[PDB]
Amino acid sequence: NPMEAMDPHIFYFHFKNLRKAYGRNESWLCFTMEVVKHHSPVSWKRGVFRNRHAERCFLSWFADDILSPNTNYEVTWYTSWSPCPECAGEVAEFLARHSNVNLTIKTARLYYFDDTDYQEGLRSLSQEGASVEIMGYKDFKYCWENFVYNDDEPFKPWDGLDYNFLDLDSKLQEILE
Repeated sequence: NPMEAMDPHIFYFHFKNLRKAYGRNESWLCFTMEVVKHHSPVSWKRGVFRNRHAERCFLSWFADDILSPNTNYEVTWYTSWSPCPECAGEVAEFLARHSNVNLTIKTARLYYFDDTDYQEGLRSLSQEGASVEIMGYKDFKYCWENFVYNDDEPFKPWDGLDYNFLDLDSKLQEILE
């Protein structure tokens, strides 16, 4: 159900943190996962989901095909959009019930509206132990190298990538603090 990588034009189109990209209705989710079964070697998985929100696609695949007893999980998501209010509520409840799953979420953009419900979704996710962060240069470069058919070309950042990170990280710390 998860793709191995996305097309380079699709990456630059959906993971931009500029205002133009706020019209993008699709939500892309790249993930890395360390699977840590007790007294076994660690195994790794990675892949890509697109929106059933991309979040629900990941959790449905995770729960049905991956989750197993006596196993801890270290999961990182790289998302084009931050989780919508309902999205965030599902993930928050999932994590409350699976303490063996640890989740870090890095997002390219926050939300289309600065609604109270979206803020509370993130706070609630953060409350249940998820780490919520904005994607910076290093995270976009990681995704380019690992989740995109980059064809061996270096990542080329877009104008304003770093300025917009500062603005988003500022907004996010005000939500979470």
